[PDB]
Amino acid sequence: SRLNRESVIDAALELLNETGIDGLTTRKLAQKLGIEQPTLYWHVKNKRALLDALAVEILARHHDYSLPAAGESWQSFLRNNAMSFRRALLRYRDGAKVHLGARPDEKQYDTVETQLRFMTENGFSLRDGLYAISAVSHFTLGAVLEQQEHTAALTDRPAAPDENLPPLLREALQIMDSDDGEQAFLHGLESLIRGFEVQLTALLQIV
Amino acid sequence: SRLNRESVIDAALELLNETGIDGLTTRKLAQKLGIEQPTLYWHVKNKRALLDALAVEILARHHDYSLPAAGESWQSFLRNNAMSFRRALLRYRDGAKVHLGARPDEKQYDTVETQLRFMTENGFSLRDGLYAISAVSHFTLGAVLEQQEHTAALTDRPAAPDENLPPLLREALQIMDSDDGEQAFLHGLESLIRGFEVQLTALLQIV
Ligand SMILES: C[C@H]1c2cccc(O)c2C(=O)C2=C(O)[C@]3(O)C(=O)C(C(N)=O)=C(O)[C@@H](N(C)C)[C@@H]3[C@@H](O)[C@@H]21
Ligand SMILES: C[C@H]1c2cccc(O)c2C(=O)C2=C(O)[C@]3(O)C(=O)C(C(N)=O)=C(O)[C@@H](N(C)C)[C@@H]3[C@@H](O)[C@@H]21
Ligand SMILES: [Cl-]
Ligand SMILES: [Cl-]
Ligand SMILES: [Cl-]
Ligand SMILES: [Cl-]
Ligand SMILES: [Mg+2]
Ligand SMILES: [Mg+2]
Repeated sequence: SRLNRESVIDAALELLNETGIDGLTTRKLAQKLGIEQPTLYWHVKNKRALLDALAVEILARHHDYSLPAAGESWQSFLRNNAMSFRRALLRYRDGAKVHLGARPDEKQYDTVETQLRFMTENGFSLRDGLYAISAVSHFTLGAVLEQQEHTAALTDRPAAPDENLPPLLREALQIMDSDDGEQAFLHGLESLIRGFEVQLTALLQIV
Repeated sequence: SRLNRESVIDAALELLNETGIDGLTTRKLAQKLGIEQPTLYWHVKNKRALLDALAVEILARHHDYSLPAAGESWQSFLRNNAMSFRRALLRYRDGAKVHLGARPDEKQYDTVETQLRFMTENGFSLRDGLYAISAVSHFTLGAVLEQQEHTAALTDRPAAPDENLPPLLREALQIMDSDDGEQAFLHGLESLIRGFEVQLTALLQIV
């Protein structure tokens, strides 16, 4: 079939949903596209190049809140940003593992530079704005990785028997399993953002 | 060599450091131990059982702050807990990916039940105490996963050229690369803990 960059990415993303990241291979990608392995190699040199490409394109296609609204508060920005990033990550199987494989690509430079600029324009030092940005990013990635890898694990083997589960754990597992960890995520996100505002407002005060 | 549970885990942990999680296989484990594949199978049925086992034993051996001190504040507990968990995760290559592969094992039930009990005894509902616990866990796992997967990626291929890197990103990457993300982690951790205290103290007040 067609092997322009866009069509190769569509095919790889389709495969990632069928196989997960551990089982995606350039060999299965060639089979999906109806081509021989040496033909694919011209286009895609190895799995790492593919995964670097997917990490960028997933956000390009599906992460719609990279940039703040005109007049948006930094608190509202981090909230809308984190929600949009979580969604984009959860859209593909093993999405958070796909993202973690790289730091900002050249194609993202403009976007992430503006993010950093925006924090600094709202009273943060670059260092403190970068710590806020990183905290949000990592909190969100860990939350999504736990969701996703819980699915992976379950398809091999069932959860343990609650013959043995003590009461609060039973109840807690039932709690993290009533939605797809959204409540836990949104509650933790507000905690994080307030934590940051307390720090920013304190200036040089012992706090 | 010896194939009691303990010696099998020592050998697998040694292999994980040599190969990383993606490349650890029951075949290379058999070679390390000097045994045939069918002999290993008696002891270790597949990679998933092995990885579930490693996730538990890494914390059993190297995570020394699972439980609060007598009279410790919940704020001090979450801080010491998170620091000890980060260290235990960073001790082995791809440690955070090893952990994420499962939820609490039966062998951990007693520990994690006590953690949940402790929050509830310090003014949190089980739901809010579980959200604090989860937020900390996920923040810490994301921070460690990013560190570790940055190493994995670099061994394939170099970071991009700063011919193109805009100024704040250059400076930010230089910032997340001056220690092993410890400063960013400790700063975000204090933000998270304060965020939680603001929430707990507010009770029913609009906040
Ligand atoms: C500033 C970026 C950065 C700086 C230094 C080291 C890094 O590894 C990064 C990133 O990887 C970032 C992301 O991945 C973003 O998710 C990122 O790339 C992204 C985006 N493309 O819109 C975001 O929305 C960001 N968001 C907070 C989750 C976040 C970035 O802000 C950073
Ligand atoms: C309460 C546990 C839990 C509840 C519901 C769903 C879960 O997936 C979990 C865990 O996985 C926990 C951990 O992994 C701990 O890291 C966990 O197992 C652990 C430990 N063994 O000492 C910790 O120190 C915990 N810490 C906050 C990082 C954390 C646990 O509190 C939870
Ligand atoms: Cl075609
Ligand atoms: Cl073509
Ligand atoms: Cl021996
Ligand atoms: Cl033996
Ligand atoms: Mg990133
Ligand atoms: Mg866990």
